[PDB]
Amino acid sequence: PSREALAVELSSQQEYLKLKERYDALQRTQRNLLGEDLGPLSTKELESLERQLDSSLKQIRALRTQFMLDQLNDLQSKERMLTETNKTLRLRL
Amino acid sequence: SSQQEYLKLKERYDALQRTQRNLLGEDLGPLSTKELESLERQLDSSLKQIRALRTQFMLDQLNDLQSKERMLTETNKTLRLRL
Amino acid sequence: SSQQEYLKLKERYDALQRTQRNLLGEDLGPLSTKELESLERQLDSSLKQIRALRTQFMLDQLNDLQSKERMLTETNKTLRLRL
Amino acid sequence: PSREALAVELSSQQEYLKLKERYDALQRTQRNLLGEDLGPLSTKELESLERQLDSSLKQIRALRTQFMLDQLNDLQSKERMLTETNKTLRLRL
Repeated sequence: PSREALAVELSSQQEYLKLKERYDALQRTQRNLLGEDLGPLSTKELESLERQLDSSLKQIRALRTQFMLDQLNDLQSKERMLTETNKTLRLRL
Repeated sequence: SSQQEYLKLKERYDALQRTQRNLLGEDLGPLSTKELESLERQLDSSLKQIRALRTQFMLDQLNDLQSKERMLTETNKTLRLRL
Repeated sequence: SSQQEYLKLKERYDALQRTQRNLLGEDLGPLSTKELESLERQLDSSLKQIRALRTQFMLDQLNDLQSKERMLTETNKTLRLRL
Repeated sequence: PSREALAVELSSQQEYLKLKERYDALQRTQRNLLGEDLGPLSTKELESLERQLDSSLKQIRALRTQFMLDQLNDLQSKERMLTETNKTLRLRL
């Protein structure tokens, strides 16, 4: 190979080890949410995680409920438009 | 294949950051009912494991202190009866 | 044995009213950790049944409206192509 | 039997049917908490029950946690008293 070619290849290995460290740290935080590898956490950290996860669970349930209600309102609107569109049977006369 | 190996990792990092924002209750709009329901099941399972750990930690501490109490009481009784 | 049959029922009513106050979060002081934990398991099970019912009710309503939409769209297409 | 004896016996049957109705109504409310026989309930009643039960579940978890913490503080206090009581080995000298 070449010297300048080694420096460019090893430079990529440097930014990969910067990204792998960022990925590993993200995967650590992700194991905690999901309730895994909880041992290293202090009872204060463990309490903070619980409050975060439950606030998050309350948000998502409220969102799934609102999303279902919005879908129901959208279908009733479509029904009213399809019925009043059907009533144009008045053309077929 | 060192250059493309970074893109593969960046794609994995980006996707993990997306899933991470979802748990935590952020960037929820693009998600379907099915997806939000799956998040709810995981968070509920996640909360039961945290709570089971907090409970077990308290029970372990309580068993340790009761054991110390049982050892101290029986030692004091010998001190007392031997006067 | 009609007079004592009332006391047996009153005792059953009193005990049920006690359990009823516990769920609802009232008169909790006399209760042990075991007892409070049992209440938590029942309330958590109770909430999942209510939520499963609210979800099923919404899904049934949504399936009914989508079915009406499918019937209306196919009827309008025949109206349109027959002009 | 006797007429006055019938009136007293049937009077007890009257107050029993007043108590049975009170018991049945309590058992109905109790089946709803416990998540059973939910069908007759309107979506508004069903939502109110959910809010009641979850507020109740949040109270009881906070209470079980505080009760465990109070037990831990009580045992540490007992330990300090039993240790300082043990140190009176100073008598056995």
